Amino acid sequence: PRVIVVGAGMSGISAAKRLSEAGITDLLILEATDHIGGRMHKTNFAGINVELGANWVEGVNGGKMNPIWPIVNSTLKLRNFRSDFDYLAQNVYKEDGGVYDEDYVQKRIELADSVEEMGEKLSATLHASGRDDMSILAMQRLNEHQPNGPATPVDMVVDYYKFDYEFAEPPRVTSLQNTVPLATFSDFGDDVYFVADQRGYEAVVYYLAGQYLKTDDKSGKIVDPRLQLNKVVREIKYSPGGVTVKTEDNSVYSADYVMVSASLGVLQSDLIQFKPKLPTWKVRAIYQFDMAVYTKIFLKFPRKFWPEGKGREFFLYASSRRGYYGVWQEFEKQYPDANVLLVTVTDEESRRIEQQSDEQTKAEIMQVLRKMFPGKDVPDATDILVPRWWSDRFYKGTFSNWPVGVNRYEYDQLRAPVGRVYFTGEHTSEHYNGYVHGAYLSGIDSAEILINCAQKKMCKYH
Amino acid sequence: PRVIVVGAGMSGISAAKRLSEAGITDLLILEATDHIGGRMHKTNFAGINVELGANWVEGVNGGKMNPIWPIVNSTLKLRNFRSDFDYLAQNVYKEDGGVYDEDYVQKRIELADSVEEMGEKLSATLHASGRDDMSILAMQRLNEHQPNGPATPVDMVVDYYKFDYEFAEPPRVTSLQNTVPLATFSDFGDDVYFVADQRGYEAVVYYLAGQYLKTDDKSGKIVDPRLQLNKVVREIKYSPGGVTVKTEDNSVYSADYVMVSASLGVLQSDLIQFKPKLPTWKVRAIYQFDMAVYTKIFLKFPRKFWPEGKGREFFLYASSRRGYYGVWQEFEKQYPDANVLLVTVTDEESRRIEQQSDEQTKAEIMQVLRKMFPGKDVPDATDILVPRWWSDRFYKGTFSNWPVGVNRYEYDQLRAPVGRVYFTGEHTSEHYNGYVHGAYLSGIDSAEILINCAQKKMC
Ligand SMILES: [C][N][C][C][C][N][C][C][C][N][C][C][C]([O])N1=C2C(=O)[N]C(=O)N=C2N([C][C]([O])[C]([O])[C]([O])[C]OP([O])(=O)OP([O])(=O)O[C][C]2O[C](N3[C]=NC4=C3N=[C]N=C4[N])[C]([O])[C]2[O])C2=[C]C([C])=C([C])[C]=C21
Ligand SMILES: [C][N][C][C][C][N][C][C][C][N][C][C][C]([O])N1=C2C(=O)[N]C(=O)N=C2N([C][C]([O])[C]([O])[C]([O])[C]OP([O])(=O)OP([O])(=O)O[C][C]2O[C](N3[C]=NC4=C3N=[C]N=C4[N])[C]([O])[C]2[O])C2=[C]C([C])=C([C])[C]=C21
Ligand SMILES: *[C@@H]1O[C@H](CO)[C@@H](O[C@@H]2O[C@H](CO)[C@@H](O)[C@H](O)[C@H]2NC(C)=O)[C@H](O)[C@H]1NC(C)=O
Ligand SMILES: *[C@@H]1O[C@H](CO)[C@@H](O)[C@H](O)[C@H]1NC(C)=O
Repeated sequence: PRVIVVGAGMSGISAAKRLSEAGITDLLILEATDHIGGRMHKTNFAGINVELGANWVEGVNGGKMNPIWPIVNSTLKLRNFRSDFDYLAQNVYKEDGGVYDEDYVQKRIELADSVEEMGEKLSATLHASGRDDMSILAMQRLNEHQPNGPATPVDMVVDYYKFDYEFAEPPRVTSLQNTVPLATFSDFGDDVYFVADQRGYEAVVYYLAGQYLKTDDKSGKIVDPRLQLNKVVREIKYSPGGVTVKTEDNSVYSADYVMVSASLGVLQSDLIQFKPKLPTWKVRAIYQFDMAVYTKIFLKFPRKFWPEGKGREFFLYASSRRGYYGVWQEFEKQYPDANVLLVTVTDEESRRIEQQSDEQTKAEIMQVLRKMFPGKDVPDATDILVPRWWSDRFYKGTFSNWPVGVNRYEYDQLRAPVGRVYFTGEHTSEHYNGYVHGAYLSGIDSAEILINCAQKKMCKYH
Repeated sequence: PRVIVVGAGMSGISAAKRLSEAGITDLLILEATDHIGGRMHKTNFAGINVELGANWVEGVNGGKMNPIWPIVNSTLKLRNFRSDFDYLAQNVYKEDGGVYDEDYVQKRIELADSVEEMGEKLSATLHASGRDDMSILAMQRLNEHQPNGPATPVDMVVDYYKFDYEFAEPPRVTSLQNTVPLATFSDFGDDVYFVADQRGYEAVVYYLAGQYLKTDDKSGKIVDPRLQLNKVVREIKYSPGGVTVKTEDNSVYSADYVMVSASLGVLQSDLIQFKPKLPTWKVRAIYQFDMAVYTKIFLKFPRKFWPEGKGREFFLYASSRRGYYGVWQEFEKQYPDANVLLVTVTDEESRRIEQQSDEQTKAEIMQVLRKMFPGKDVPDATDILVPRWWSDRFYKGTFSNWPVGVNRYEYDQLRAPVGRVYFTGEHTSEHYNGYVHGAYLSGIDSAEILINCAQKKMC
């Protein structure tokens, strides 16, 4: 059976790997860009390679082994460091200078955590259909008895750090039932390890690919003709007997099946035209789910002016404006020679910032930095890097987020195949949507569904 | 039966009135503040009275008569004016100076309206249980095929003026099924009339109260002992046999029933302790619904520097920061020669702003207006009024908003009685939550439910 796999990110490479494993080796993997890895992708910044996309193996040291972890920590030995959030309370900056009192912040953090813990008990009881779901925010109100959620500068940046920094949209839009507690952590463990290796976290994808695609003996570059880069799929026609796929350079390919691994943002954008058009139930499922954006703004400075030391890796800025340049990280461990800082924004701020110059963004950030460090002589960043994933037509965002309003059945419709067209990718991961491991496992699952129909002539889905 | 009514806003007054008409006259209305009217409340600013709360009669000229209308326009003849939004396309300002090309903006507005129209069609086809509901934003993504809703400054301010300015929260949190289309406009008509009368929109409430409460023959002041101001209920105990209500000043009253008209934000706050605690289902329905905040920032200037004339009443500021001081209104008709502007903000901006000084807010607003009218010498406002409804313990917000996730059944639970504890108010309105006519009809509906149960034992 010939299978065309659209996209060579983690899930498309993972899906193809599993099909190969089932002996389905007549494969054609069409990747839009000139490389594989998708959302796991590094870039040079300031003399070092930093990750524009995924940066952590999240969910480590728990009861089950996160399948990505061994690859990273053992097989490839990708350099990495466990992130420690224990010292956050000593690192929350006032809008107008200096940090707040540690004990005061610690109390606010413990309050926020206990609300979430009560949230997990409610969640366990909600009807499985997802019909009684509510936003994380509704749960926060319920639990603290207030007509609003965190609303002071400190509580809002703690809230932003707890939720938005993980999910990339606010609690008020996020599904309680599907995120608190979160399976990644319940299953795999609470820790997260930040990868900081010149080869890039994407080395994981190259590794998996090389397990079934031919590579050059001296360079180890993949040379298998089954992988074709710079091929942007723009049309998929499918019928009872087969499928035909066309790329922008006009190539046309045929197969028994197609496995689509493009992001939910790409599916929301209409880059790929389906013929016939996908069914309405499928179209609605696609638009109802959220594709979030998480912008990692790196900055390079001619000298250090922030704290380094125990518990200094992560720090927050308590702006009176929610989500305004709030979550900071310094790299004394990851990039010691560097002088780099990383401030993370998402959602509304991400869209605003992608739409303006990097210089304008640098200037807003320098204003924030000077306020945080009024006692220092804060030099201007000599370099800044603003990833623009939402604007990139091959991604249209960074990762899915389960919103209040998408029920269990609607989420199944988002993954469901349509004739010979199958879907895979992080947004199709039943319990790990939004993660590299979620992409990895979604690839195997989608492939298996396809294997069933193709090899076991079991084609009915659900 | 003796009934205690908590609060003398529109719904309390209205419910007490319906009870009275049913013969239930042994009433005790306990109001926290020193006056009746609640969310319909005026104040003097720059020598004129402007409305801190509700300002329009929304839904006029349609298939059915909005009950508030005749009272406003025929009974009391409060001075008012139809708002016309037709010229908006000529009044949308760029973040850094001047207005956008009118034809361009007019097309963005039509696109927005067309998307909403399609949402209305979609909405009509959603299962009644609410299982297919989605946010207005999800409908926008679906209808235009994008991974996001309005996202350029101009599209965002139009989006804000179309939804947040009505609902006080963004489309991404709002239930499509329960807001588009909106009953208030579908039933009562598309027009809205801005009330600008010195007696205040609140006159409507005073007139209602006066139909059954006693007032001084000279004064005209309500002097009925059944109305007690400055009574802040802090505790309501109930049993199968009656209820007891305690006030912050230590009074204690007893009755057969209690009708709670305090806002949803009040109920979400714990200012009133129920003993025993309300059931879990009630409490959940309460915290699930949203209590939105809409802040009307009035400003006074030594002279005008903004446009006046046909279509100039309403204008937008398209900041690249969504919802930042974006919706403006000038009062050439309402308050001639006063030199007052009104900029409206809600939700996140309302809470941030209520937490900072008026002076800080004034300064932010002056930077904006200077950006909007670079060609002018813009004087600093001489006076500013920043209402703080969210911060006010007796309101905790301005009006409810229906969030995605809540279905009709959970909404209905919000209105349900608990034993002898009845509830009324805008958040209990079957089809008009969030409005004055909604508080009005809610009072009558809640009262009739109590009447049937108490008097016919048909609960
Ligand atoms: C408990 N405690 C905790 C603390 C907290 N922390 C915080 C931090 C976290 N945050 C969140 C997250 C982030 O960071 N990131 C990440 C990480 O880190 N980790 C993980 O896991 N993850 C993440 N993410 C996500 C990821 O990356 C994803 O999911 C994946 O990767 C996905 O994959 P898939 O599904 O496969 O997809 P992609 O990659 O996209 O692929 C696809 C492909 O396809 C292609 N195309 C398109 N279209 C087309 C094509 N071809 C052809 N034709 C056509 N048409 C493309 O190109 C590709 O390749 C993340 C992400 C991101 C981005 C970021 C920024 C971040 C993150
Ligand atoms: C188509 N075209 C259209 C265009 C659009 N434009 C935009 C405009 C609109 N916006 C939105 C709305 C607003 O404006 N507003 C209004 C108006 O105008 N109108 C209407 O209708 N409405 C409105 N609003 C709402 C109203 O006001 C409400 O709903 C009502 O009033 C409510 O009533 P009720 O329910 O009865 O409530 P209140 O008043 O609150 O009352 C209660 C009472 O109680 C008391 N308390 C409390 N706590 C307590 C007590 N007592 C005793 N004890 C205790 N503990 C209080 O004090 C009271 O009196 C509105 C509103 C507002 C606020 C604003 C600002 C605005 C608005
Ligand atoms: C990540 O990988 C390292 C690499 O081995 C692990 O550290 C080794 O663990 C084995 C297990 O006992 C020891 O015999 C080695 O002495 C350890 N090596 C070093 C350099 O300490 C490590 O535990 C892994 N971390 C996680 C979280 O799995
Ligand atoms: C409002 O009242 C005036 C007073 O008679 C009347 O002329 C006018 O047509 C009324 N407008 C509406 C919308 O009823």
